[PDB]
Amino acid sequence: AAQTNAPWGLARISSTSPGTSTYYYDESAGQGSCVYVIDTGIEASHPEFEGRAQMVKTYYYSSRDGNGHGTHCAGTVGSRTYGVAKKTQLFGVKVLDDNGSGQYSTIIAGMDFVASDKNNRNCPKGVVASLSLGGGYSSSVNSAAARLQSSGVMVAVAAGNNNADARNYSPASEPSVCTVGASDRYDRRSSFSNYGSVLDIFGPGTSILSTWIGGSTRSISGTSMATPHVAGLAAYLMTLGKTTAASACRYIADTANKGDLSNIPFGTVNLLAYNNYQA
Repeated sequence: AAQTNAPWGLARISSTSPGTSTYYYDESAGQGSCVYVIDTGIEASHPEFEGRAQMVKTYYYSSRDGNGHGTHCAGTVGSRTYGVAKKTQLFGVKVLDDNGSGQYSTIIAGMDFVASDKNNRNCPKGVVASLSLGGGYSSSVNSAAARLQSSGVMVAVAAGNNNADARNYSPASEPSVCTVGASDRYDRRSSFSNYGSVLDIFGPGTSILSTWIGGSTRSISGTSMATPHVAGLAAYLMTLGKTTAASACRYIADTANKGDLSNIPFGTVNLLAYNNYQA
């Protein structure tokens, strides 16, 4: 399949070179998989989701996304126009309030919710979790992510937007999960992107166009934008049967575009997510 005039991030993950605008992908499109978006919520009524998105859990007075961040990430995972896996199912878990903030205990409970709730869902191709959030180091937030990965859920987390070593940030510093950095359309490391040895992969993160609340769209930047690219790719590769939840991050690193990114600090891998699709 080919989507003309796709967002630059979608065209990048299916390209060996930057500067293209057509997203190529197998038409399975993540059908049969499920991706949890652990964020501020999802505006499920957005027509871009085509009824494939729904809120399954909230820790606040409403499950509605009154922020736009969680809707934007879910749009990058599997919206029809701005999504990597255009046929996956999206389950919203609102652990962040409408200001984008949330206590670590609530975030920890949300990860343990996904660990159990996936047994209540129909995901024969596998389950993915997309964590576009982060804060200071916390061994309990890290261990909640390891428990989530250990249960058979591909956990993709943001490296962080501190332009520092992600070792001092959770759940970014949890080694068992997939820590994702951000790059821009000229294959440069995003000026805000965290780095370090804990990073597993890079994804498009600067000026990413996706859904927004109010049935609208907008373009924002952040490692929180690169994480849904990897998560959607994992649900895409898992539906194709190319990998599993325990080995998706390793498989994505193995098939990534190598050495194409600039301003990658010494010790940080120079890998860019790549779906390896041949039309």
